[PDB]
Amino acid sequence: TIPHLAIDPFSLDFFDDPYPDQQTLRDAGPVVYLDKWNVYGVARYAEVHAVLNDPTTFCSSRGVGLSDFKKEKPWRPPSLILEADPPAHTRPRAVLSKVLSPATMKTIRDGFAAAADAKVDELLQRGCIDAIADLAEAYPLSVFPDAMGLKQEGREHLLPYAGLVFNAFGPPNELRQTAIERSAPHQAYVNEQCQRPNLAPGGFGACIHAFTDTGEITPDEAPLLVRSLLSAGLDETVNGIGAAVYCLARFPGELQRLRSDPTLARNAFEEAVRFESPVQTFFRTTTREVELGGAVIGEGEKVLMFLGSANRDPRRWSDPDLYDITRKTSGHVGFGSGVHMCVGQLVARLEGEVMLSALARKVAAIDIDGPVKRRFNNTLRGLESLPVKLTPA
Ligand code: HEM
Ligand SMILES: [Cl-]
Repeated sequence: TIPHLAIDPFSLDFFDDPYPDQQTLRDAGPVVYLDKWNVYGVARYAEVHAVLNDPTTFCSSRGVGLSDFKKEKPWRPPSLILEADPPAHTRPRAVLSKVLSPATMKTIRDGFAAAADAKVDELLQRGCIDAIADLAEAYPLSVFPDAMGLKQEGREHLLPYAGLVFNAFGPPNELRQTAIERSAPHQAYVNEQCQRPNLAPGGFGACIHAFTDTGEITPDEAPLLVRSLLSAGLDETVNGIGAAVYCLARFPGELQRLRSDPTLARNAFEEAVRFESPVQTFFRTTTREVELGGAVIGEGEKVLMFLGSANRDPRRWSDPDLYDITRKTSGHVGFGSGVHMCVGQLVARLEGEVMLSALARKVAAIDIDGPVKRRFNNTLRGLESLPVKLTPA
């Protein structure tokens, strides 16, 4: 009663144009089996949302990648937050919630906004820039590592470690194996910077250690929690910002709208997160036999949630493939949903908004002026290079 499909959602051919295959996955049925990897898939909005919000049956403590931690050893010690279920998840989640709090956003908003304005003006002096290297990547690298309190030495390891994390959620294909193999220098840099003497006071990493006084986390838990913030955050925001510029380049009406009302910058970024879904997929593992979309799934089965597909499901979204900066994005699952919803979402929206605000106020046109290249990752969708010509306002 369950349709078996041969689509490999982690194949380069898939990454290059996933949307036809995502309609095939949605329309085949509410639950599919992927014979290439022996996992269940859900690609419609309603089932993805249901799985995300049913953590006791669809757990994360057995890994949110293909690998099942009950069967194989994780390639690194499990995240205390992403790879945990309630109640073990609860206290590290509260710490990160507070470290990346609304109140915290007040402390960094002016520095983050200033860097974004400065960068767009710098790029407007240039003309043809790569919207990935020069902007999507350059801007987050100029604000987040400082906000973490990271030292200068070794930052060259930061993007490699992020790309490795998200490749590692994937199946054991060449992308994953290449990433994991000879990754020890990236792991060694990160693990060393998770130690308290290495984190500048007042930054995110030092504030995590300062919570060890409260009884919420123990001193030995703090370095792994800091690791979360050296794992998440950078790559997804990079891809999301690069996607926004791309959409603003491909939908010029929406740039003109945003120019006429820069207070749309925040929803413009949220809509870019829905439209691109920089985090395409996460896994759950079933804790029991469960009925989902009429199919009975056994215990200990991997379930692949297509977040990006769920964000373009026409059963939920009008004109899902159109970028609409006045769309009401509420309910999109590009940040997840339920107990695990992105705890770093205020930092991403902040970086995204202030960059889109900078563009809204200083830029009149964004014209693609060179070969566009995709960046391939088992979990993340984003561009490798986007040559554009910025016309000053
Ligand atoms: C556009 C940017 C981002 C996207 C698309 C994104 C995506 C996601 C998603 C889909 C989840 C839920 C994972 C799951 O349910 O298994 C998640 C959780 C998480 N995110 Fe983000 N994220 C972004 C930015 C950030 C930032 C800026 C940070 C840190 C400052 C961050 C840190 C985390 C952490 C630590 C978790 C684990 C939360 C938990 O398990 O409760 N992310 N992210
Ligand atoms: Cl590590």
